[PDB]
Amino acid sequence: QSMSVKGRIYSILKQIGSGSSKVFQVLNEKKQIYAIKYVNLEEADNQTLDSYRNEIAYLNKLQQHSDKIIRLYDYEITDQYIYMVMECGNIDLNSWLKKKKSIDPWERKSYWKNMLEAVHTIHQHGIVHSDLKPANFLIVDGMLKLIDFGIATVNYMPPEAIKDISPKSDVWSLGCILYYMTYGKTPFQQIINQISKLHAIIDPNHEIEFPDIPEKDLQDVLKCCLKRDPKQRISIPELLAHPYVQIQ
Ligand SMILES: CN(C)C(=O)c1ccc(Nc2cc3c(cn2)cc(-c2cnn(C)c2)n3C(=O)OC(C)(C)C)c(Cl)c1
Repeated sequence: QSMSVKGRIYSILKQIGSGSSKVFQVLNEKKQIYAIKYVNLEEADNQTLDSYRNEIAYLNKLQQHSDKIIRLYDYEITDQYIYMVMECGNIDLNSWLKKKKSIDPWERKSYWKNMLEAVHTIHQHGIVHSDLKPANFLIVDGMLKLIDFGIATVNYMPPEAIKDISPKSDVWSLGCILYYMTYGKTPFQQIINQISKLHAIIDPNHEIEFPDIPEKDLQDVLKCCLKRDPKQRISIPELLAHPYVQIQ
């Protein structure tokens, strides 16, 4: 029905998502829209508690560094609950890609720069996500914004994570997300048996297909991102200077 976060009252309009936490589309006293995430802490161990405090801390610090990280306006933390007041975005990248059959080569490129800016910011603060998927990015006024940092599907899993993990592990993952926006399928979507899928990702003999596309610069980015040897894989600062990201 309604909720209070640091003196301010908010009215629920819809529930966006939901284990111990629930996300809502809310309204303040000035009828301004936000997204409040309520976390129930009643049955949470110290390890869980610290992980939650660590993502809020990072979310707080990184606000000041990039507009490609979701706005955290305010928050209320007690022993029983967490209330996080954030900006409301239109739709997450995953749901957006499920609905949208095709993708505009310009909208894709714009969303790509956004993902690199967001993931580059977290790298600059010693964070490696490791579990990057489209469900982690949000569309906020024609801009992709990173929703979480991995502190609190297997098609996006880097080969090095399975062989046993660095900022290059997030490169593989982003590379898979762009491969999806380019080819409508992730590189190992064709394999259903999850065990066999994990083998294909780490097997260098399993030569990933890259069909001929009109955007030669885009095909190159995907080849550079999806190199099984992390030492051979392209970095984010290099990706940021690629002709695909920088040229019209
Ligand atoms: C399929 N879905 C549920 C949608 O079409 C959809 C997706 C996203 C939407 N907006 C939205 C979702 C949001 C936020 C802000 N706006 C903030 C968050 C959030 C939670 N934790 N952290 C660190 C950020 N958030 C969120 O978690 O969204 C999902 C439930 C979709 C994953 C809205 Cl209003 C609808």
